[PDB]
Amino acid sequence: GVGSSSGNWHCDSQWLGDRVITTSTRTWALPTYNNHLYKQISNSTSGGSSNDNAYFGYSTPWGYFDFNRFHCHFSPRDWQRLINNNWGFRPKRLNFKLFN
Amino acid sequence: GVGSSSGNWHCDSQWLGDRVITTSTRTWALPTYNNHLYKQISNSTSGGSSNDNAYFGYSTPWGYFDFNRFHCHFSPRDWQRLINNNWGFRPKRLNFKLFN
Amino acid sequence: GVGSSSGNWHCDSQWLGDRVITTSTRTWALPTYNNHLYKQISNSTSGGSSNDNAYFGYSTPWGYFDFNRFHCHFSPRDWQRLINNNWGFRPKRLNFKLFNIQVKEVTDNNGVKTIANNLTSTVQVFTDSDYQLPYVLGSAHEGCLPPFPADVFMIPQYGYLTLNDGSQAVGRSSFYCLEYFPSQMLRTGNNFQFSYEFENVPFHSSYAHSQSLDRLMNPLIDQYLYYLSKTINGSGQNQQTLKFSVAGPSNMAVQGRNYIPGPSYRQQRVSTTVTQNNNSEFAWPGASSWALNGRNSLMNPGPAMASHKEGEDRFFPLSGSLIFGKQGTGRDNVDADKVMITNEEEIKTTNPVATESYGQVATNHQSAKAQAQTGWVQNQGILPGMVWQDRDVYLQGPIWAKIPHTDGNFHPSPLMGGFGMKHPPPQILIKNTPVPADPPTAFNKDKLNSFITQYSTGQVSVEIEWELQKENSKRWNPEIQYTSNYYKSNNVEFAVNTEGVYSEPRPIGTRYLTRNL
Repeated sequence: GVGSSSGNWHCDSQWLGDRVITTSTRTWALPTYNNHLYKQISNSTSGGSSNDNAYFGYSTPWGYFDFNRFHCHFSPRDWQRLINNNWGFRPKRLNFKLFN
Repeated sequence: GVGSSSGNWHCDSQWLGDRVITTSTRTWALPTYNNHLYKQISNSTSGGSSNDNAYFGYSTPWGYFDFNRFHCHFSPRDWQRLINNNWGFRPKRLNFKLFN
Repeated sequence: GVGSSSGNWHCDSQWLGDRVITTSTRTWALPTYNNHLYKQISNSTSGGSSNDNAYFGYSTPWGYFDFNRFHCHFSPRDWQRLINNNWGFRPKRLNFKLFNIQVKEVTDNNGVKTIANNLTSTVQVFTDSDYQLPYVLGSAHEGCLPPFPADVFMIPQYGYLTLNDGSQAVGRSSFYCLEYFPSQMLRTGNNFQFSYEFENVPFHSSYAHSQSLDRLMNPLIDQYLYYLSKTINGSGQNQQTLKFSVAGPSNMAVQGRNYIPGPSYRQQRVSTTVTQNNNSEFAWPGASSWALNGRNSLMNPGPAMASHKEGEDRFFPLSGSLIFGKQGTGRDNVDADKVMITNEEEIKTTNPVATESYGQVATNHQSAKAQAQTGWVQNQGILPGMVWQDRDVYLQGPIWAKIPHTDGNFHPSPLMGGFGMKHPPPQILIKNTPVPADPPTAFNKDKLNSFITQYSTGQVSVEIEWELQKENSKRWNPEIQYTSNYYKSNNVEFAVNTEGVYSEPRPIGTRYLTRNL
């Protein structure tokens, strides 16, 4: 419905023995890209360059979600906990939500 | 028996969730004190002093075991673990052995 | 009890189909090390040195048990059986026993030494089963069980190194107290034992190849591939052409192949005929080395490479092979007849020669002007499609090594030979418990400095079960076998002399049987 929220703000960390679960929530804005068009791009369209910098490709009207950085998930204090107390870590599970 | 050991050397620390168990083993030597006698002692026997330093008491032929210091139980690294990761601690249980 | 033995003498070998079980018992003596103290050591305490030799570490009052050599378990005859009849072997199980402990006290008057029993003293023993201590086994050190079962041996002292900056330490350096481990305490009458299962490791290759990597083709049939054979029609100007020929039995060097020899790291060549060597000092300056944090280390023995070409057995790589000492050989500047130089000639069929370039590569573009130019490859890393053999093991050599705990490694077979394991047989540490002399009759807070002089002796047993890999060759002609020579001599090889000294006259490898590629 229009007048009902689709989700809550979830942002904390839980340290559970040999596991740690991080949760992050952020506010995003998405514009219209490319005037809804697909465009061919190249160093020709960028103005030319040397051979080492030539390319050919496409830009799309879509955007994308990226969280491939550690500070997207760990606060500085949580990072301190992790690195001061552990020989190792690795990711196991992921859950992703898009709402409101 | 004469040819059988009465105990083993136990010295480590176990960190178990919200508990830590420290174990310490040391080698001790005990002499004969006072030539097996009880003696009355005082500042008179010590050579005299001011009023603020006067005393009267007894020395015994016995010795005693003391472990009332934190480094008797915690290695420096264990102390670092404790103080860098906890808001509090307190002692709960004690076990004491004398052997060999 | 005092009057009852804690174990028996077990020393033999059982050959049971595809298994062999070795058992060894020896008599050991353990002194008090360091006056019961931990001491910081460095090249400063050793007297200084160059930058390449600086270190920082600690010596401990503990000793340790090492049996990481093949002659600790195999008699020469058993080794002959193994290597003459098997393509492979590997260790599976281990059992360790320590028993018949005797602790003695020594009193030295003005002119007499008296040794007596101390029935109430203890020895402490423990295994580093969690691999929490620096692993000093796997550095080819002295102090293992002696090859001859009748020899009484002295237990070596434990020490370790940590991070150093010159002779100084950094904040990252670790100090380990071995009393901070739980250990078993033994009076005369107690014994100690434990069992261990080896990791799954590949069989060692106790065979040589009867084929060469460049000779794997049918010598009667052509290939269906062509090779460029001529680029000029003949003498004169403007004679350029392209001619192609079938690669066949007449030109085996240009045939297409699926697999290539393994990697290389070139060594300097030294002749045992000294007059053929250059009249200069090149032991250090001419040696191959690698650098780490500004320190140079010898590349020794380095990657497994063939020692020499055919008919050039007088040449050896400068630091590319294991050199053992003969019985009674000193430690400083001994002659070549006093040492035993091994040679890995059996792997010349897959591995490049240690003292040669790997090959040639193009280094330009030829055109109509520049001619075709090639360059020598002195060190070649791993390439896809490369095959190689590892270094052989010896009756006098090491058995296993601990793979360093790192993010990455490649083919972690130890470079001095043997089996590389992440969880090798654990270190076994032993120490005489200190017994103070008479303390003063007034309290003093300082640690006691006066101790009764003590040492200990006992028996140690190690039993290893090994799995064998038998040969089922279809070769018609007889194989090469390790054998004794009938010709008469003053002594018997692998025996004692008139003075009672046992010696091993030569190194014995494992590669006598043959296999195809």
